[PDB]
Amino acid sequence: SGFRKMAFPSGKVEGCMVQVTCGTTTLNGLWLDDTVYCPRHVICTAEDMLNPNYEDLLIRKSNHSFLVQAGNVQLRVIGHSMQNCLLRLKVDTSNPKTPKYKFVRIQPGQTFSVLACYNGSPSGVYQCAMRPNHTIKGSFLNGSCGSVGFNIDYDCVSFCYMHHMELPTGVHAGTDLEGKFYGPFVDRQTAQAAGTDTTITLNVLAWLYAAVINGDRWFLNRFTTTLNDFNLVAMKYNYEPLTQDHVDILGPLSAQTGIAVLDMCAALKELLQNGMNGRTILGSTILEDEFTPFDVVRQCSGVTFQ
Amino acid sequence: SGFRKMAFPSGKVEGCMVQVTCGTTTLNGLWLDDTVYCPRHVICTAEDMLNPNYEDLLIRKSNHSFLVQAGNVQLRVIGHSMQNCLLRLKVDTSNPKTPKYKFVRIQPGQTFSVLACYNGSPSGVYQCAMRPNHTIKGSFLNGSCGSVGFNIDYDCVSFCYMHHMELPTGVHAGTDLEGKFYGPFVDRQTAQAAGTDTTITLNVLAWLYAAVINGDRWFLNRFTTTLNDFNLVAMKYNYEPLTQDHVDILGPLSAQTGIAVLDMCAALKELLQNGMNGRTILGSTILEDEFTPFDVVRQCSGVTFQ
Ligand SMILES: *[C@@H](CC(=O)OCC)[C@H](C[C@@H]1CCNC1=O)NC(=O)[C@H](Cc1ccccc1)NC(=O)OCc1ccccc1
Ligand SMILES: *[C@@H](CC(=O)OCC)[C@H](C[C@@H]1CCNC1=O)NC(=O)[C@H](Cc1ccccc1)NC(=O)OCc1ccccc1
Repeated sequence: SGFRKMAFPSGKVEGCMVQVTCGTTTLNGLWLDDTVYCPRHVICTAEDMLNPNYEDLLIRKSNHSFLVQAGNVQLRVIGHSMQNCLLRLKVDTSNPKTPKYKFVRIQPGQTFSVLACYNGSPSGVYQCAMRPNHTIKGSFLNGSCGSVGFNIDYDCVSFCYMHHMELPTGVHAGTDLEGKFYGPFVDRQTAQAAGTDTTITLNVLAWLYAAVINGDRWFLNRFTTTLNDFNLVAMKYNYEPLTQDHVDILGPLSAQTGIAVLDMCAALKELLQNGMNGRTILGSTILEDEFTPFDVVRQCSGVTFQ
Repeated sequence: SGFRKMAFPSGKVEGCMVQVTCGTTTLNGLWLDDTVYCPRHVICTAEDMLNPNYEDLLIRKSNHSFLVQAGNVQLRVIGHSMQNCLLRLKVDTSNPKTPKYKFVRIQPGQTFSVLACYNGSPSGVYQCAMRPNHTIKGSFLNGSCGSVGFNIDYDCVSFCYMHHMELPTGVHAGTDLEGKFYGPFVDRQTAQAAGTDTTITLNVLAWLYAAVINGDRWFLNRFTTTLNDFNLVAMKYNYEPLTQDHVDILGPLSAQTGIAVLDMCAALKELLQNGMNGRTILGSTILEDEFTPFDVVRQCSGVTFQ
């Protein structure tokens, strides 16, 4: 029993973190095989950041412009190239600790583990959802750029995030491991701000199922809803519209609990309209939206506490 | 910016997890140097668990009664001994991945990272507080026993918890790495239940400081309180009495924010009495008590957003 925001074990990622320095700027890099990946803004100074031309800044650098440090060992850079908003630095040594890995672009609403890192040294690990507005509610300070997000499937690490910036609301923006930003953000100084966010309806439903699996049914009701009538309520409460695809995704959880998806939707509608009346669900006084259906199946018992 | 429940990177611990089997019972062990630590209940069957005599059960075992598996490698057991509620199994191989480590008995209110493990294979990591009633609100299923809790200081792992049982309320109980239970619990079947819990006042105060460091002051007020008058309110709301020692511990956070501890106590008193009026603190609608003053200093900027 229990239900916690749970990250993946970080060991396979820790063995990949290095320090990258260009001029007076130091940040984190990701060392896989003989390549080090890092944010291209490592080549910028404070004043470059307003209007940097990365092509022009980079052509002025040699390989020996870059210092890469893995633990106490210096890795010699033997090639470099820009890929979107990242740099790919070729080094003289293949990382002996390279795990089986993939690069994946995660979708909004999906979750991943973040390994916060400073000066090539991992400091902490926590779980994040990719918000509908393409930001994450992370926890990052100066020096954290190049910290990565990932999931682990079997023993394969799926890297999905590299950290680049903080927005005015204190939320975080970054790229996939091909250097493409999540959301409309750019690695320069603009008045850029997070768009309006929405609650991840599919995740809220998954977590209600988690609560039933773990033995709690207080919030259920005798009613059902149509998808469309549910969505009229969702619009009112700034929830994402529910789709048939989301309904299908919830099949396994529905089957394990014996609660039809649209019946669970009716329960959610009532919670939205009436509140929780001083009660909790899985220890929470609010409706949680940062666990996916996958996260629920991963963590909960496969046997419902009936 | 941001503030998350953050675990320590788990890599140094992952390299220590193994599988221990006795008869048909398999659970996790912790392999350090040439010793494997695991819950002594590995030697019990289902029916033993009501009234087990561990001395009598253990004397009936040889070294080859125990199978230890590290990844795909079998470790031969060459000695065994009981220490309180754990077994210490001597093996033929020293763990090459043994980190610098200590065994520590953590105190109530303090936090640690848990590496949930099944069949010797780490599955997830999350942060827990040791509750005043000596339980943790973990997330554990069958097969999770022998999973460990830990903190990391520099590169030294301080192991502080090994998992043994779940109580009727769905919370968790276990031992330190000397095999002594936290709380009055025993590794047998009794009607044992978690005692009444209390909110960790020192942690709530620390987190209010975290909120000010991160830029939010909405909940402060023009008032002060005496320690004793604060404590009359704390009793009413099932909060731990605040002590002068707790006041002293909050010195650094007070200094960084310019808010005297007893002034922060007045703010807390008002929040308890009036509620939060639909507002949030660090994203939370409730008063959070699972971050210590140490956790706040670890994660927050050393510069207050004034
Ligand atoms: C990572 C690099 C860094 O530390 O550079 C020196 C400040 C850093 C992460 C950022 C720092 C505080 N919290 C975070 O998540 N990124 C930046 O500082 C980033 C550089 C950049 C990127 C894209 C566009 C423009 C600039 N700048 C940035 O995030 O600006 C907002 C900010 C900066 C510091 C504190 C709060 C907010
Ligand atoms: C670890 C060992 C195990 O899996 O044994 C087979 C069930 C397990 C952890 C426990 C399982 C569900 N959630 C957990 O945290 N511990 C036990 O099962 C433990 C053995 C024990 C220890 C001390 C005293 C008596 C028995 N028994 C236990 O926790 O009983 C309560 C329980 C068991 C299963 C599900 C829910 C509650």
